[PDB]
Amino acid sequence: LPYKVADIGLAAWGRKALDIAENEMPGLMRMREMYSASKPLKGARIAGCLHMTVETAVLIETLVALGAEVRWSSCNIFSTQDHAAAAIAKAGIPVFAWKGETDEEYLWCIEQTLHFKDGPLNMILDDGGDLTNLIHTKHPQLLSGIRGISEETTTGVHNLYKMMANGILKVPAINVNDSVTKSKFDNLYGCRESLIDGIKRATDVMIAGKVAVVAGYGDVGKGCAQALRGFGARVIITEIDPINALQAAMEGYEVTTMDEACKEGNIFVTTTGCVDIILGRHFEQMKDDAIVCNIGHFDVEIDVKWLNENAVEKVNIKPQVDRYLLKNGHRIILLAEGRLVNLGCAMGHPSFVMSNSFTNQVMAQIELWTHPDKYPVGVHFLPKKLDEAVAEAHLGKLNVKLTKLTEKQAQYLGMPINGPFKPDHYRY
Amino acid sequence: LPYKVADIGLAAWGRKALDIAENEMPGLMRMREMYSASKPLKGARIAGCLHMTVETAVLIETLVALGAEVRWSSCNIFSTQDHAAAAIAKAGIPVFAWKGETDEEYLWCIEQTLHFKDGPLNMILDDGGDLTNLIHTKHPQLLSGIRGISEETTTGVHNLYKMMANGILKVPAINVNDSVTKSKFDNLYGCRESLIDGIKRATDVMIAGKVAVVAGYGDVGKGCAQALRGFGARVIITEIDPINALQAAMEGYEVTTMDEACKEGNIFVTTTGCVDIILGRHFEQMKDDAIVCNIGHFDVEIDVKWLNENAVEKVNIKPQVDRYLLKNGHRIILLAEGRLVNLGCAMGHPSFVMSNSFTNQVMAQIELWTHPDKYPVGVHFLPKKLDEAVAEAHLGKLNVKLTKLTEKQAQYLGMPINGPFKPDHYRY
Amino acid sequence: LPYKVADIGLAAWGRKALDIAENEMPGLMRMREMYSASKPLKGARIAGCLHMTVETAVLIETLVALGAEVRWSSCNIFSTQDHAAAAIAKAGIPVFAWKGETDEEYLWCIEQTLHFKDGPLNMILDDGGDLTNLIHTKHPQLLSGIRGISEETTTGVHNLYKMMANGILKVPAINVNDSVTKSKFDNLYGCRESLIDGIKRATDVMIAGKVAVVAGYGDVGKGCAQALRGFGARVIITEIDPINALQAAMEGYEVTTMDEACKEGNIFVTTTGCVDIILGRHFEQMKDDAIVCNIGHFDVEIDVKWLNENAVEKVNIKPQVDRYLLKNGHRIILLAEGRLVNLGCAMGHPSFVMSNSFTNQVMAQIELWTHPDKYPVGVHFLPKKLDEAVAEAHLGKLNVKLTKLTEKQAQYLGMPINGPFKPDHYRY
Amino acid sequence: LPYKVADIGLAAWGRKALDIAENEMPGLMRMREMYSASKPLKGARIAGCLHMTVETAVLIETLVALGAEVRWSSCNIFSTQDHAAAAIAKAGIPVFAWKGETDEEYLWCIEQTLHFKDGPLNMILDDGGDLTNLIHTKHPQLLSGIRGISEETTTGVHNLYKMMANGILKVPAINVNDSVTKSKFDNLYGCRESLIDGIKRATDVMIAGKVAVVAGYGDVGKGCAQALRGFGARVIITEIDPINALQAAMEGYEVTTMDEACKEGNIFVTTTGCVDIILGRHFEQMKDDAIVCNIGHFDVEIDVKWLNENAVEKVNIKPQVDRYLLKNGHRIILLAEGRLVNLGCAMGHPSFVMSNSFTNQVMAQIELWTHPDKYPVGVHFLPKKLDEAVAEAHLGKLNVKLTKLTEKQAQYLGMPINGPFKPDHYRY
Ligand SMILES: NC(=O)c1ccc[n+]([C@@H]2O[C@H](COP(=O)([O-])OP(=O)(O)OC[C@H]3O[C@@H](n4cnc5c(N)ncnc54)[C@H](O)[C@@H]3O)[C@@H](O)[C@H]2O)c1
Ligand SMILES: NC(=O)c1ccc[n+]([C@@H]2O[C@H](COP(=O)([O-])OP(=O)(O)OC[C@H]3O[C@@H](n4cnc5c(N)ncnc54)[C@H](O)[C@@H]3O)[C@@H](O)[C@H]2O)c1
Ligand SMILES: NC(=O)c1ccc[n+]([C@@H]2O[C@H](COP(=O)([O-])OP(=O)(O)OC[C@H]3O[C@@H](n4cnc5c(N)ncnc54)[C@H](O)[C@@H]3O)[C@@H](O)[C@H]2O)c1
Ligand SMILES: NC(=O)c1ccc[n+]([C@@H]2O[C@H](COP(=O)([O-])OP(=O)(O)OC[C@H]3O[C@@H](n4cnc5c(N)ncnc54)[C@H](O)[C@@H]3O)[C@@H](O)[C@H]2O)c1
Repeated sequence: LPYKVADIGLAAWGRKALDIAENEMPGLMRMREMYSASKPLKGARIAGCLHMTVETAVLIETLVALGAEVRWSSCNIFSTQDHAAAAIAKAGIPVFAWKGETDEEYLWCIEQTLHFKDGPLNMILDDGGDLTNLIHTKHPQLLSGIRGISEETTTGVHNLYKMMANGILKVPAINVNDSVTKSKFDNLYGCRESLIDGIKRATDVMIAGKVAVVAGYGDVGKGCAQALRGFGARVIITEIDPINALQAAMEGYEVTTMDEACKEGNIFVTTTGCVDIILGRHFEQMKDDAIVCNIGHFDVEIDVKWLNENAVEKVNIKPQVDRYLLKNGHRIILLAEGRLVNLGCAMGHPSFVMSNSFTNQVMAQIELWTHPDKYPVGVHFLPKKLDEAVAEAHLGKLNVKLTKLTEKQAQYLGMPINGPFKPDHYRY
Repeated sequence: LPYKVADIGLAAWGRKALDIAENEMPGLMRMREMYSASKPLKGARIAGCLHMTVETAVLIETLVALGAEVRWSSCNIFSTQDHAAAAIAKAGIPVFAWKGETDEEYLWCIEQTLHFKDGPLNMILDDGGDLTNLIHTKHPQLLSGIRGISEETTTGVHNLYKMMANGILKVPAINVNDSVTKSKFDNLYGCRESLIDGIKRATDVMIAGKVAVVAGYGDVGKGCAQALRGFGARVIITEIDPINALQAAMEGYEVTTMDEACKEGNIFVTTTGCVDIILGRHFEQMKDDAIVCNIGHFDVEIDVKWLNENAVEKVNIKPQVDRYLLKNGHRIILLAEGRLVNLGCAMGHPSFVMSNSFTNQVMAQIELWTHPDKYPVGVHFLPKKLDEAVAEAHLGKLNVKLTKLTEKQAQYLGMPINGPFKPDHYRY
Repeated sequence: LPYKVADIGLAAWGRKALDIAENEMPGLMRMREMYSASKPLKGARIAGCLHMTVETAVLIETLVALGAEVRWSSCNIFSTQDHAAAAIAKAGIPVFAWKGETDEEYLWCIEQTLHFKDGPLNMILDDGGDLTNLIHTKHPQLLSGIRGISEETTTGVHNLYKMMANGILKVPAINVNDSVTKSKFDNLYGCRESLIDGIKRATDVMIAGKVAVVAGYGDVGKGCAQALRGFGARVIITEIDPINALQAAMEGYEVTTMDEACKEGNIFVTTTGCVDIILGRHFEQMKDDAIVCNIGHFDVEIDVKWLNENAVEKVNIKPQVDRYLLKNGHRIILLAEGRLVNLGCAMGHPSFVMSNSFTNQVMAQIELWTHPDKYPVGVHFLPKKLDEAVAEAHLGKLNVKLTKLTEKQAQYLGMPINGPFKPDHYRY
Repeated sequence: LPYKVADIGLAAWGRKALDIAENEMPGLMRMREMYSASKPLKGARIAGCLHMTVETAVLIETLVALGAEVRWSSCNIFSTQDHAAAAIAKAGIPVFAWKGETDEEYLWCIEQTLHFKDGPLNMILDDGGDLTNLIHTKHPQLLSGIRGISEETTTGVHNLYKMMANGILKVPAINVNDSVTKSKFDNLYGCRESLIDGIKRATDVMIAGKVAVVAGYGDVGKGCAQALRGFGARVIITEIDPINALQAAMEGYEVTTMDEACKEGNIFVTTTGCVDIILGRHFEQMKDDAIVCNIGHFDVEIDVKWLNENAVEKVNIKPQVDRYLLKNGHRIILLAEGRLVNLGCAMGHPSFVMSNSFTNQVMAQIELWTHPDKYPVGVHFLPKKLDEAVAEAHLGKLNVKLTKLTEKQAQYLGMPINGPFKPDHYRY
């Protein structure tokens, strides 16, 4: 097929969005001005499996502008924004995705990107193992023609590692997930901004003066706490890792166990990425009308089945907002049914944060492709100098003035004027 | 007529809204558990003129629950939430209000609240001066029958002082507007919570890393500055008063003139309450896609007409979000048409802030009513013990444990154990 | 006598300090550039009772530089810095003060400033009742020749008020203590900077990760909390006033009672200005080696007698640092023996803050003297425009750019381009 | 000789110091209560070369309490606190150290720690490389007798890598310098606490309202910026690395070049660790009385010679505080002669930060010693479970309640309940 969007008529609407986003995504735009001549991806036939949204569309066109031939599929049945896919389809790009697909239409869409006008894909841009998987299990003949892979998710990267272990990984991968520019944004900065958006949009609740308990103090936890803290709330953190617990303490946050914190919190945010964070025994302790939500792993953190199964009432107050009544007579306001509150009750992360994650994708794609034999099969990390590069693509928009190391300082520090500035073990 | 609501069908739904807001309006709830049995307002016939909302309905039932007789109407033609009005009328309270009234129906609505079964109104609860102006200008027969006035707005209060200056004021008034609990929650705390919600709902923009220029550093300016700062923006302040300016400087904020700041910021917030804050000469200097919103005085602060008259294009991006292309090639994203961004792009202030302003009002009603021979015709401030009292009604929900001064300490401090704890010139 | 310093030889050492301070005290220096021509105090014969320190010395010379004839005495037997008094004495100014005087030498010193070469004092600049008192009870003949008084302490002002009440106040006063520029600095900004200085210098203790309980949340408590909070500690506040308790809560601080907080705090700071804040019953609860100190009222806040009388051991670890051993086997580190920790274990407030407090003194002196009959007997507040003036004397050093109201905005706001910008009830 | 301390008379006083520091060094205290009975270091003959301080003494007694045989010396000629040295010697531990040693006595002091009654050293605990270099260059006979090396400095560690690169390293080493708990407390947290202390002790200057320019934004830069920020200064960052620079921008800090910042700041802090940060061309642009200090690399960051060779005057205001008059009329206040302000003008890092660096050392010692056939000749990192372990030894004093992962969650997360909790590439 030429492509498949829900309403190509929505294409004019999307472009308008794409163009506003471009301003907030200076990364992908610098890639365009830096390479839309050298056309570095000239030759690449990139199959991409990634949520078809405005930001992703801006990514796609950056790939296309750098000389890449591209076919796209959304890695989530609902994540795709139709006016954005409409614009791409209209742009003459083979996009197969609409909001509200079936598992059937989903697998179909992905398969629809494997074959180009002059041969099958020779590159992969994945979010969530799916694309690398489908080809690995149901189309292994293609593997040899694929020069590389770029993966930007925890899941996908664990898989590339598992697959590697089992010797299934046939094509070299580049883990963009752990880039400091991708992680700090996708995790810390994104959640810091979008968390309170979900809460306010869903409840319009005053945050100042409330006690907010945050399970987990990893990047997402650090951002969620900082955010709440700046609003006027008393953040209590819970942790299993002594190093992360120490960091919380050093910053002035109380750190206890949920078994205790549940009796004190007014808002509860989970960040763990692990099961059984908030249980029935916790709900029974909570104050009347506590707001409970999650921004870590899709629904495995809060025990919603208990709420559904033990509450005396449940009344949907609005989309993504339920308020249960317990036998103790206390209500509990649950957000997005335990799913992600920022994507579920708000719009998820700002374009600027996507600019960092997606610019990481472009950086991987250009490197793998332009580097035929330097990367062995297996999941490798994005070379730091490239990581430094995506950071540098955003200064400017931020009106930051990087100072240049002089030849004398360079030699003194024993580092190139623009080569990597920190060793591979440097935690920033 | 017994009432006049756009639709009494939303009543059952209005109640739903009310029973949820009550939880965030502990001020109104303590007033009840504290005076509903005793009925201090027993005998008062209160005419109220104040935006008919969920939060205001909670207030009304509090006044009613204290032995008051009440007739109500809005103080703005649109402000009135119909399901809230419907439930008030459904409860048997005479409310003459609906969203979208014609200027003609508004006056009529006020007229209805002036007479009760047992007689005319003997108490005014105003927000704006409308009721008090109407009663004076068009109903002076009633003046000698009204025991007291209760006002909570700057416009309304200025009006009172002006009438009194002209010797036209004939009934004592209490200015609840300048109570620390009214002012702090309405100006400082309210806008701190909501400013960013407006900007995000309208633009979904990343705040961190942006230079935000806030004009003014009064209560609104302080809250707006603090908010943006907690998000990661580099706030720059502008001011005319050396003291407020010094306060900003002492907190780490740069303080300049708009004439210089315009060349730098990405987000502009007005908090002044004065005219001609952002003129075209400034717009011509702004960076591409600067966001310019106002949260101070409705429309006077930004030169919107200039935008309208000098932009090459103008496109509505979504309700309350407009984007102008200027002759220099830059785009100016203007929010709420230069009107209050919190009210125009968000949902205004949280119930909790309302709980402070309204408890201040219940307080004023109770006191004026209960001390007929206490207040000379004039516009007085709320006794500090009452201001502290409204503050205390909220401790508790805040999980605050207030300590009680012993008799020795009270004696050492020379203040009553419960009596006011600060002199009238105490700025908190 | 010509004067009386401990060691005039120390006079060269002083001038060196005076000159460095001048830089951080832009206020008194702008007074000099604005008035060392008009010589507004020409004629005044100012007797001054203020701690003879370097800052005060910079003050004195400003007075002298503005045409004033001056005689000085220190309002505290130990507060006087000899190299500073030495420079003044050397400069040809009658200063009678040395660190470590007797109550006898103290009263003597004060009397030594009542008479000038050409008659007795005609002005008074006091800090702590003393000067106004001595003349009022032991030299009432002088009262008539005294044109005005400037008082800048809570004590002194309560007294001016009490005296006024009793009809004893013969000469008009101006309370500089409550100026927003004097108060915010003397209380908020000063203590915020100096508190941790005392604790660190005395203990060299890590602040981050500790629970710090602050009694009181007025200006001093706000500053102390903010200070600790920025170092990484978890500040718990205790209050008797509901309004101040609300402010703490709204800022994210837990607010309890000392009865509870004593069991949790690692550092304790009292800000109250009231007796019995920390008692024996609290020490018995405290964690091992808690650091307890005070920065409010001299010694009445912490129960030191209990510590002395119940501890099993006490060992002075260094000047202003005692460590008690309780019967429970827990130690308690006490600072400056319950006296002010910033003055006692550090250097008190920075010059820039004294600049604000003292410039208020110069302001009052110039106003009273220059305004022969506009001030009736009684303690008056420093007119706002003068308060705005001292604020503006410091912008510039701070490199702040005040923006000027245009004639159009001025009229719109109904205020002068430079006249007072806020009403008398404005709490900043 | 059994030891060699400048004076063993301070012993009883040293102990006093030690018994106080112990409370703030829970890491060392837990190792004892955890391993003193079991004596894991039983048999080890540890030669240690580390600044002989109170904090270091606590460490020594810990290694001792764990069954280790120890001989010690400093790793700097001045660093060694004599009363601390005296107490260790007084307890029967062979310490060869005193403050103010000649370069010649230093080498000798080291030599002493090389031989024990039962034989030569079989373990190295080094701070700087000296011991390890001396053993290699001057005592290779001993090499095959030493089981392992423990190093905690950048210099020392770079040395290990270099020797290992030249194939000279003959004994395995563990780099405790790059453990998160060592780095975070030494670079980030330590400096955060002490930087401002240095500036205050040296200048007693008001920080709020000043523009502070921090050169660099690594761990030291981060803590220094955060510190100054909490005081009310407007921090401006300078950086060569795009990522760190983005990090600063994402927090609100302006990022420019020193070439521009010099014209604006009032306080200047270097954190770079690189040469030529503040040159004469910058000095000539600074405002009057700017403060310029260094907290990074000893003396290389600021061009002091320039000051010395181009200032018209130069005056020592107090130890470690010098002030230069430049030909342009401005004065430059330089602290610690361009050396580490925290150590030169304050008391260095708090015991608690040292408690982290040293528990890291006890850890490495215990591990290498207890795993003879585990480490290949080379410089390794501290196993993450040990790093998490030193972190946990401090939770507790911090009033932190670490939660334990259930077997289910453990299995869901795919990590041991106690085992490491993050991959090696995890940047906290
Ligand atoms: N937009 C979004 O909503 C969004 C964005 C990015 C990442 N995430 C997801 O959020 C989750 C956390 O990501 P992160 O990057 O912050 O992870 P991380 O590994 O940095 O942090 C996880 C933290 O949770 C802690 N934790 C684990 N089990 C715990 C337990 N049972 N109780 C308390 N604390 C516990 C861990 O110790 C760890 O410190 C992941 O699921 C990530 O995939 C969501
Ligand atoms: N919900 C809302 O959106 C909401 C809520 C409360 C108040 N307000 C309105 O917001 C505005 C500000 O109120 P406030 O309580 O903060 O007032 P305020 O008087 O406390 O603060 C106004 C400040 O703006 C400064 N200012 C005046 N003219 C200026 C100029 N021309 N340039 C720069 N700075 C200037 C003044 O010095 C003053 O400090 C008012 O109109 C107020 O009524 C809006
Ligand atoms: N350099 C210094 O150390 C310095 C400087 C300025 C002022 N002060 C002094 O410190 C004290 C505080 O002054 P301020 O300006 O902050 O005062 P304030 O009047 O603004 O605040 C005092 C606070 O203490 C609270 N309080 C009273 N009794 C209390 C109690 N028993 N328990 C808990 N809270 C209690 C009060 O409610 C009040 O909020 C005063 O004695 C002042 O004279 C010290
Ligand atoms: N007690 C103390 O005073 C103490 C304690 C620990 C570390 N340090 C020292 O402080 C220094 C910094 O250590 P760190 O841990 O922060 O290191 P780091 O590498 O983490 O930080 C250094 C940063 O400075 C930046 N930088 C380098 N050259 C620059 C230049 N020319 N101009 C501007 N920015 C530049 C780099 O990009 C880097 O981000 C080191 O010398 C370290 O050894 C001092």
